[PDB]
Amino acid sequence: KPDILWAPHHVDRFVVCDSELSLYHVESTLRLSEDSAATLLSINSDTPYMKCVAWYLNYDPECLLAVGQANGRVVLTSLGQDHNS
Amino acid sequence: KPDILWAPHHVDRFVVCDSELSLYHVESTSLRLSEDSAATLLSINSDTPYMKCVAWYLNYDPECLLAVGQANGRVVLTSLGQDHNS
Repeated sequence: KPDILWAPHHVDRFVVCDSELSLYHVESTLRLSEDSAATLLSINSDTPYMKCVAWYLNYDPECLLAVGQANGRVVLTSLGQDHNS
Repeated sequence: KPDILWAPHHVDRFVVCDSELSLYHVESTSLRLSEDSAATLLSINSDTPYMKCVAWYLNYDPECLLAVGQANGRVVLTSLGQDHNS
């Protein structure tokens, strides 16, 4: 069941949940809308065949979305290129 | 068989290959490679679990691209840098 998640602190951050996860940031004008353009930020497939999706309430660290495996092995990855999140 | 690789155009880029690929940039002095050197991770990705083979591009454009070839035989060309104008 694919779904799109929005950042808790950013209303212009777009996400997608599929076999290879991808993230995009909304920029005014892919062509999301007539006056909107979609530009991807980071696409990673570190958790193939996703099981459960969760998000963190805390502002930091950013790009905090939870990824779990079919065997119950959860992966906690941050999409933003943060050397010191 | 994990192996350590470096970028063909950048010398400050260091990579360690595993089930979860780690890309780091060398900065003067985070991983402390030497006494006066620190390496900061650029991104973390594990798009190729239980991988067997990998390679790298022969052109500066695009950069930060390495092969992701799993045991199933599928060849995945994934780029780890902040890809915007490939």
